Amino acid sequence: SFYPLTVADSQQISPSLQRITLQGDSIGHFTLENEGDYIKLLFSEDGGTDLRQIMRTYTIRSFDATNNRIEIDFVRHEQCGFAVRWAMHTAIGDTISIAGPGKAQGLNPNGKWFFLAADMTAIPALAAQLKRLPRDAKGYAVIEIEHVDDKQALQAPENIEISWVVKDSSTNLATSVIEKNWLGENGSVWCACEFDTMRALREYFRNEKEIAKDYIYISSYWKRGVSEDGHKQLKQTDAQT
Ligand SMILES: Cc1cc2nc3c(=O)[nH]c(=O)nc-3n(C[C@H](O)[C@H](O)[C@H](O)COP(=O)(O)OP(=O)(O)OC[C@H]3O[C@@H](n4cnc5c(N)ncnc54)[C@H](O)[C@@H]3O)c2cc1C
Repeated sequence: SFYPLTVADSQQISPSLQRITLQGDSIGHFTLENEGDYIKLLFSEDGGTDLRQIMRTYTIRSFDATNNRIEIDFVRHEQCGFAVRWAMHTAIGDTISIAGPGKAQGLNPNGKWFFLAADMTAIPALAAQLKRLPRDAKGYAVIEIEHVDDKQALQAPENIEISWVVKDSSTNLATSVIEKNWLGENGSVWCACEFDTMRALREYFRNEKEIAKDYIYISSYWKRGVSEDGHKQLKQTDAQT
């Protein structure tokens, strides 16, 4: 199933983020439970959206149940990418079709404390995880951004300490996650980020800190220097280990 949509709005929210709103009755069957699900943007091989198919995976940042709109937050990154190129050039009134939505493993709610980690590709998904936590949840959410102006107001339980880390030659998600004071056994982890940060933090959480598999979701959302079509293959290679 593919759903045709129209660009209803496009806003540069911060240096690294373009928020695009897509609208159409083809998604009127969505509900707010689809926030945080992933969808696939559909392109032809020539990079257009008028439909071999090239797909790109994005998160539903929000769903408006009044007028059938989703917001998608595109990292303004820069081989040229299909989705980012489309997002920076598209005009209100343009069209694109999507596939999905699908779901991924979530943060285990049975943790006694919670450790969430994200880079910019994963902020919409992280926000959905924060909204699902009970209001008394405790722990950390560590988020890597490329520019200080990329910080967002995120709704979170009061005792989830949110920290924003601006990437530079000495500052990054992996280092900042490892630096947090470990709060002991029974933690539940959710982490979505770039492939090599994922690998380092998977070793930290699973081996060094002994988190069992059902108390951690850790996933790569992209690999620097590789397009999504290669990244999906790299995931299969990484799974063989
Ligand atoms: C479940 C899931 C949900 C996701 N949700 C989102 C989301 O809501 N928003 C979002 O922005 N991304 C999200 N991503 C990541 C997104 O799929 C990738 O960033 C994708 O590569 C972007 O496609 P593209 O066509 O622009 O670039 P591609 O054609 O895939 O890649 C072209 C080049 O750009 C590089 N590149 C790709 N992404 C980035 C980046 N973020 N920073 C720097 N360089 C990059 C690649 O490494 C490659 O060298 C999600 C990924 C997954 C698996």
